[PDB]
Amino acid sequence: RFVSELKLSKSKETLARKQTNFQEPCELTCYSRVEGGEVIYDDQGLRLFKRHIGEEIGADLNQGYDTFIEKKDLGSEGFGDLLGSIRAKNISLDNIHFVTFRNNLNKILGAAYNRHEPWEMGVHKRNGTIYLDVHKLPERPQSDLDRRRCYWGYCFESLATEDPGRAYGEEIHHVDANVEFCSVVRTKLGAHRVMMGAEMDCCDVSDKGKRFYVELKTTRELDDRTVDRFEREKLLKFWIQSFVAGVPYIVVGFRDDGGRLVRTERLTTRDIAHRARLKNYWQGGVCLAFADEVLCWLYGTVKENEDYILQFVHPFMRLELLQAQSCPDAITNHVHLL
Repeated sequence: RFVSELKLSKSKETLARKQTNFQEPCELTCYSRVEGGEVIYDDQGLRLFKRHIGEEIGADLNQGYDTFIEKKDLGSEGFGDLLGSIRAKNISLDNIHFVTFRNNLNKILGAAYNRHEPWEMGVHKRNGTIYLDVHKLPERPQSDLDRRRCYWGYCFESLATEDPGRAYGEEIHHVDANVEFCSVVRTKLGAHRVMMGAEMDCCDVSDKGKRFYVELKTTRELDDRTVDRFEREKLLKFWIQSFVAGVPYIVVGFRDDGGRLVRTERLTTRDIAHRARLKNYWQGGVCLAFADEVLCWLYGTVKENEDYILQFVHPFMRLELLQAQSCPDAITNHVHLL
């Protein structure tokens, strides 16, 4: 059942000196999951950023919690939508090395520094393309308080975006976490071409007419006991996620323990990595060099028509590739339709 491992052997100093090519990400298509659950291969669902979000300081992020519609775990069925959109737009996978939700790339890049948060994904090579399938590890069921905390983030996204149907002084209500927009993005890390689905929070448009995505995050306001993890861990995760999909801006809402919005930051993805490198908190290049080793190892080791699990678990000294017992139907069906 153990197939191969990759040891976190190289020092960061090794990797920090290493230059890794990364193709500027390019959107090829997109899709929207609308209320009720229908997926449409267009941008209906893409929200516009509210530039004056900074004027909403004091907002109660609890507003509308009692009419919130919580998100459904769809699994590899959700991956079927991404794959469907790729087929529909005539994006050729013939020489694409990896196809995945962005979530799995976040995990691979993050493993250069992450030594506490385990993960697993499915690995399924078909017709020369490795499909990475998100796996959720077993977790205790969420309490209402946990749900309320997650809702504060959804509430912030609604506050930070334009809604033409929202009347003057109208509160946020009937937020539905099942409505989402996904960008299907092309890139290449080192020698390996990648197609990914990236869930995008909203967009804005430049003075010169260019559309770009903005990521919207919510987190607890900082204190002496939490600031280190924010600088070293949270901001690294935010940078990874935006960088790999070519997202240039991240707007962060800071909330208190009651759910009131107390502060906002409008960050530039490039600037986050710049500050971190100067402070020697972390280096983006280390993540890219590490990820390049991972993808090389996978493409070198993963067999055509096989099913594996790739995991990163305690003690976080190696990635482990294990033999798996099945393949998601979303993937099988996609391959048949090709």
